[PDB]
Amino acid sequence: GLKAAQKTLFPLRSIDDVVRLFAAELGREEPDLVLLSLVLGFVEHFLAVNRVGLTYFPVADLSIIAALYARFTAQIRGAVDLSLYPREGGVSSRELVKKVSDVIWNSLSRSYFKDRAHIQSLFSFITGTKLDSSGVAFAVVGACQALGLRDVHLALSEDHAWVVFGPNGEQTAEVTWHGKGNEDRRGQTVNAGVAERSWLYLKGSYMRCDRKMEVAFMVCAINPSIDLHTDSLELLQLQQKLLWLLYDLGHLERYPMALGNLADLEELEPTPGRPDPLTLYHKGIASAKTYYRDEHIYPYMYLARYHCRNRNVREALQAWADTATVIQDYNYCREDEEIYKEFFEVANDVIPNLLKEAASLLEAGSQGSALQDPECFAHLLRFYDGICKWEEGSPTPVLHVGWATFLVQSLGRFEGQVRQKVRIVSVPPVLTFQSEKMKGMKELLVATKINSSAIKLQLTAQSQVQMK
Repeated sequence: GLKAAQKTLFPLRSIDDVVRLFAAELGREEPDLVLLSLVLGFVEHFLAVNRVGLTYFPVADLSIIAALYARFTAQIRGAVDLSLYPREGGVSSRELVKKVSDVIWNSLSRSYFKDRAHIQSLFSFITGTKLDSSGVAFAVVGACQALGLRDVHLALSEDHAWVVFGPNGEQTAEVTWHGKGNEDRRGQTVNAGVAERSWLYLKGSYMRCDRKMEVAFMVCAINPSIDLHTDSLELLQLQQKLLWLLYDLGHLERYPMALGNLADLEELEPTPGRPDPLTLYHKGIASAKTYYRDEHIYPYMYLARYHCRNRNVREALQAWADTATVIQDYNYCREDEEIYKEFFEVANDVIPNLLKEAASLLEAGSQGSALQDPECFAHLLRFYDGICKWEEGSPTPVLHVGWATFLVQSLGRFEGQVRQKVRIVSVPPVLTFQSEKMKGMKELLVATKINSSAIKLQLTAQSQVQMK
């Protein structure tokens, strides 16, 4: 049951009332994930999914929220019999975690589109019997909290979610699906994925949430988008206020992606007296370096995108070179295709467009241009070096000739006299290459006219030219 003290702020009549509820829950022993997710899902439904009749804020009456809460706790209590799964030592068993995951799974609609917006919350689970992948993982954690299983917590990589549990919180279990058309591993550890050094499991440097970070996850999971062209200003404001609440309490310290989300929101609508977006992007990077062995990709991607939106070519290139410096120490594995797609888009779409405009601006007499800065050429080379190194040792290749066309184009945007200024130094501006592909490219990088067939051959598996 909801406790009397959790009920005193209702009805929630505004954004600020929702913030007060979050503040009150975060001041408790254990914030109530089920309560909080139902409230966010309710207000998201009436602010983004169906705004018919909206005049200011969708008032959340206790009767409505308590009935939804009852629908959730009744299903879980009815379907999970704890007596069948004795808690040896005040911690949960793998079989109990599997049973909770099965209860959530089996409740879902038989067929639906899993990539849809607004299917992340317990409100969606109860009212639509629909959840997205990470929403299932969150729902398992919320169900386990409702059952009294204090040791079950959300684990997060940059592209997946699962749970940790058991003695010392040591154990991992898959509870949801990943992607589309991958091998289901529900009930299993994540140790094989850690051991193969895939991006999906971050070499083990994934997030282990406490209950406060699970609150942060649901706040990051708010989706303000009404349609392809329109975001809810109300939900943007709510998400931003809740993220500042979490920030002030210390609960974003170990949550790089939340810091990037908050930076993006500040760029859209700055809050007076708060840190600038750039400061926040750098805090996200610092969080990843401090708590996650600098093994995360997205802190640098967030930064690079900010610089790319502000047409700061130099700083954008630097940040994408830093993204590649992280990926180089991974193996490219079968379920890592999201980060492959991201690197492909940066190399083969975003950087080309940025350099195309820089070339037009140089023609018009720009000063201090990235295209005249050898340190920016060095960043471009370091980006490709990290992608080539990533590929080394990987079970699946990364580069192909479709990348080569864009590499040659991008190289050519820098004049030979600029390119010549970078010194590529061996172990045992200056740049050291880690990848064997780039080390073999070195001479080709300073010619007045780039040799395109030679570059293609060096970047790719191809080793012959056409016969005729």
